Amino acid sequence: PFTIDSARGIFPNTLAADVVPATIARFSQLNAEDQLALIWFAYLEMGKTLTIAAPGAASMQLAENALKEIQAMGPLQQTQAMCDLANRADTPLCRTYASWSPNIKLGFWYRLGELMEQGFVAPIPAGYQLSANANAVLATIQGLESGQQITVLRNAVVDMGFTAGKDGKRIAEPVVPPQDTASRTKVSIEGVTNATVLNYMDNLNANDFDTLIELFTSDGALQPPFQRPIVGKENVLRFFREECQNLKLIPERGVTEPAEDGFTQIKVTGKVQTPWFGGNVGMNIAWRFLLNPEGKIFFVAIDLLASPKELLNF
Ligand SMILES: CC1=C(/C=C/C(C)=C/C=C/C(C)=C/C=C/C=C(C)/C=C/C=C(C)/C=C/C2=C(C)C(=O)CCC2(C)C)C(C)(C)CCC1=O
Ligand SMILES: [Cl-]
Repeated sequence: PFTIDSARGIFPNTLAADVVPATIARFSQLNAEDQLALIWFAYLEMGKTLTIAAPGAASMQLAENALKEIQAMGPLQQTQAMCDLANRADTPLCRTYASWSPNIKLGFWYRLGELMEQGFVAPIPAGYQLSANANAVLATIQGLESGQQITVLRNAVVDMGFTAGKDGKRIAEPVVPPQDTASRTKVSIEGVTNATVLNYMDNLNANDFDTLIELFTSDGALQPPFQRPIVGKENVLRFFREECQNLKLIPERGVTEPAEDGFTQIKVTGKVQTPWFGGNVGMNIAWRFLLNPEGKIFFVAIDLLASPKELLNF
């Protein structure tokens, strides 16, 4: 209950899917062309059983100029531009890309994948063979659960580009209006009646970020899977608005324990759906909350779990 960074250690039995950042680190070592080929390969194979939702209209508008610029290039330049993004080279295109929210980056690559499939953007060279390190990276990816697979792909996408500066422009999709109160569903969690946890889940499912933020302490933090804590209400609200629209949280069961100094620690396990895949991918998730004596959230971590065997009382 003292520091955010120490609270990271609550529920240390929870086995997170650290194969995800492991695999991203291996991927990040590869030659840029192999990075692009490997994701092409993974995207094509995954597409046989899983369809990516179309990017939103607003997103596509925001990425349109950059997409047009690539589409107007000769094939060798197209391939160079894509390599620049993978290498995190400092170029205008890479700086534009870095300014984008994850969804806009994903929609940019969704479009390029379609154009590559159609032959209008320089495809991976015909009969391309991956490097020794890259073939093994792809094999690991293809052995993972779908929820882990899509997280590897998102993390690879988000990592591309070049950030120069701390307070650079941030572009994101417009904020959706919260769901009308009448049509809202309420979660049920075995074992857990805690109103802060239930209101967390229900407000996020309603895209009601202004209500959700009011659950947190001023200094409180939210730790997304495999990322550092996001600290304080302004930064956490920013993250909700830019990155947390249209999720579906399906918490199943939890456990509630005392912590030092009148705090309460609560662990919930369940599933989450991203609007990119809807009901076709259910990620196995734990939430770990540390609530102060008044019930506000000092810390919440969201973990992608190593296997369904990590869900409580499988
Ligand atoms: C790149 C590339 C390509 C294309 C690639 C493409 C098109 C790839 C597309 C990949 C896509 C669309 C991946 C989407 C992933 C979404 C995830 C993991 C969301 C998780 C959300 C979670 C867990 C949120 C949970 C949450 C909960 C519960 C909270 O309680 C609090 C909020 C929080 C957010 C933490 C080509 C094919 C063109 C080849 C070349 C190439 O490189
Ligand atoms: Cl998402």
